[PDB]
Amino acid sequence: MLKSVTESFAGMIHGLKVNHLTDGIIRRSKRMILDSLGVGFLGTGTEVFHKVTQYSKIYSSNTSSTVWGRPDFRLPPTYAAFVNGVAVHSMDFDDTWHPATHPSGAVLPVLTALSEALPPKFSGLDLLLAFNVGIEVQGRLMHFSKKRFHPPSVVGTLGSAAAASKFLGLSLTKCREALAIAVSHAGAPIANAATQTKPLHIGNAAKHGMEATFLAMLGLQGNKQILDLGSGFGAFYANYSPEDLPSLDSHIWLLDQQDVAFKSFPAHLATHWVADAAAAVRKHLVTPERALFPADHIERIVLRIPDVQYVNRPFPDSEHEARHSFQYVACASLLDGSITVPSFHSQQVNRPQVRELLKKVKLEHPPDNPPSFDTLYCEISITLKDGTTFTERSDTFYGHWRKPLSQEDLRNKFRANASKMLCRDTVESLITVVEKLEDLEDCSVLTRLLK
Amino acid sequence: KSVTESFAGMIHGLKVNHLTDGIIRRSKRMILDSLGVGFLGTGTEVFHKVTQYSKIYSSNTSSTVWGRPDFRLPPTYAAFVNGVAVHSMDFDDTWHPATHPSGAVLPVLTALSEALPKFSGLDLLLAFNVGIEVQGRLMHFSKPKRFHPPSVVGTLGSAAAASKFLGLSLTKCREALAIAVSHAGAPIANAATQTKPLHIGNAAKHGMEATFLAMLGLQGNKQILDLGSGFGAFYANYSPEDLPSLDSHIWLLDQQDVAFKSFPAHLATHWVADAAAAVRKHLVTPERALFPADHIERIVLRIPDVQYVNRPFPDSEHEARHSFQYVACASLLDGSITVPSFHSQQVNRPQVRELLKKVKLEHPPDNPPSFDTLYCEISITLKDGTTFTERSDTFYGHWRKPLSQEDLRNKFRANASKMLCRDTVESLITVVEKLEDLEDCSVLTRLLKG
Repeated sequence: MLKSVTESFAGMIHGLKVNHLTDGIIRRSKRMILDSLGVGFLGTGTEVFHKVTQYSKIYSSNTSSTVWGRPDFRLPPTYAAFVNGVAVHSMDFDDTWHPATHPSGAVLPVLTALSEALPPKFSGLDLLLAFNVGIEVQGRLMHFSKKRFHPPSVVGTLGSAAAASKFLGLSLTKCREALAIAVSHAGAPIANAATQTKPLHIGNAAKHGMEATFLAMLGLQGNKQILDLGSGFGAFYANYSPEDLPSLDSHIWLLDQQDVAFKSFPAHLATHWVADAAAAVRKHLVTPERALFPADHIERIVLRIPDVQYVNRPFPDSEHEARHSFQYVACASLLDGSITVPSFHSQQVNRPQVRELLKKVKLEHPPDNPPSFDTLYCEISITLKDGTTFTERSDTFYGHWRKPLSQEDLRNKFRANASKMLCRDTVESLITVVEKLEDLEDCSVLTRLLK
Repeated sequence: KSVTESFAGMIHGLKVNHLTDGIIRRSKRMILDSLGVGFLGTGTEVFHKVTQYSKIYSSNTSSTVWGRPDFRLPPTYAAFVNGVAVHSMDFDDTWHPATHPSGAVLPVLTALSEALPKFSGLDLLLAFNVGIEVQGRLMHFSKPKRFHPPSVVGTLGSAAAASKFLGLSLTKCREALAIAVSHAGAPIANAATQTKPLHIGNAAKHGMEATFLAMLGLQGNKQILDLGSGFGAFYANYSPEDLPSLDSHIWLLDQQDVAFKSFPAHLATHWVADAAAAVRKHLVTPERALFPADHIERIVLRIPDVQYVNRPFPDSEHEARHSFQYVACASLLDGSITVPSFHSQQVNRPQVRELLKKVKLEHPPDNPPSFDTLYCEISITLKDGTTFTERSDTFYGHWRKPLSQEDLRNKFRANASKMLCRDTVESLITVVEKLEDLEDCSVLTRLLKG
């Protein structure tokens, strides 16, 4: 090895310049940014967001950065990134990568908060760089396994520090300390990822990553081998296998070889397969002449699906539980003919006709279906009361990186998510600003529109 | 299933009724000692760095910053920088199983009292002892360590402490613990660096943050403490256990006192310094008062293999703090080991470096790395062959030979020496020594600023 894994990361963060950007990234990185803002503004209406903003009200006295959807209220950059990151992840509506993590929410709120609170204009190319440095570090730390911690709390916290560290031009040595100090703020046990605290893992990753960067600039030191030791960053890994990063001339961003998956409805990405296969099998059982789902004719529905038992909730009674329910996403798809934001509202999840369809669903876990967003599939077999059986299988859903979302489709998702919180003018301007970020001379024109 | 609820039930159920004069006594010593090394901790470079950062929240003036009336912070970040001060010099409490429990609990409560009827010194004492009890119980759930214990249990100690002090619902005390879990757990590698004090500062802050969020209705996992995918993820072998009935409950602090340090360094070196002083008395006289370093052949220190304290040649103040070798020789040369002994200019003395080169370590098979059992033997062989041997199984300060009150007060008086005038110092001893009878915690918090 040329040097330690830890220094390899400090070198790449400090070294990567604007010229290192690849066209494919500026493209996919712009899709992620508008998506995360859209789901973020939609998240500003959730109870989780209302709770973290109320707490954050004790630091209001510092009015440096914007709080999305709350122009009556400003916060220091650390807690602006905290609550905005929470809103991004508040509904499980944000982007999803491979290996599995949600990397945009932990990075973007940091850079927008930094640009506002900071005084030397900053380029849109500068923002895209720091953002893609945050995305890159998360993906490469992700491959260090060869279960216990929620990856967003782990890789996101460092991804956050990396993004902030390049955005503010820290010395090579100081980007190293920012990574090390962030490691002490990282690692939330994954049991809490199954509760309404899950959004805070992303908000803390953004916040703590920034905090670590501030302390790095003030001279605080961490372990100079934090990424190389099992007693360091590897403590979060069942089995740790770190690897130094390639030279910059031989550097291929992981975002170039692996796009992100974008969600069409706010729920666990595993259910997007269930939704796709449900929409297909549904059109066998309804006609223009018999337009309501023939639930009475049904006897048994089975969802062939990997054993991600976090998503195995056959009788959800809350908005949060239905978001991670193989069963409900299918039943609501079969009955409503669609599955969108309002499908998860309490009023809809406890519909009597939904309850009765949930009684007929059993989960099958075929051995050829591993729990990986890059491999898994959903097969749905519906057996009528008379005996007839219908089966439909979905290997890919519209939104997955194999079948990525259109640009207009992703633009109309954003317009629907920003609908309640911003007027038409602001919505369309943000689209134009984001769609051509590289050409921007001053990040301020974007930050302005966020309020 | 039950373990998480039992914790929430005890936190919520423990009343002033259940406080025993044993823990009230041992608690007031921890409160004074930690206040002491906090005030002294305000002179550390690490404390200056966290304060410089925490000034972005300066706008909120709800809680005091020790040693700096210059500015005030919101309680979350007052407890943060004050906790950092308490562990900034490795001078604070040490319990068994090994952790530093006061630093994660005391800055929490003092900040809360300041930032918001009355709170009696006994309300504070109860909140404090709950925070300490919770830490000890979670420490007893393990059967290669990767996480620094203060950042794991200390964070929950802070949450439980603040949850009691603010009278949280039973269900909310549970959520405050569950939220705190997502804020806990620092890899132990950073415990060997300048960042370690922040583990205690974040334990205090995060525990308070988790308490504030639970108060607003936020919820975590209902069985975070029962699961290996929950709080167990920080343990190599997690074995949780329900907590006893409050009728059958015995405070862990009633059967296990804390060790109090006499000099700012890893507690393991206190055995070495104890033995180093007992052998020194053979090689110096009133007529020959200086240590005859040139007449020594080698210095054998029989000591548990705590490789973090194995630093034969420290060149810094932070490294000498965890050096079997330096503490030993500094005791042999100066005939003492105190706060100034670790200053950079003392560590890099030429004679210190020449004595260090005569030191060799031995790891006896009967010397396990446990503060409750380990010992230090020291054998000095002169150049003429004569060998002097002395052994320290317990040192003055250990829980087996605790510090007297007056010694603990004089340690406090010496630590607050620089930040407070003597009158405030003596006042602080008065108030704390009689905190049970205190009517309002404001009397205590005022004196913490000058």
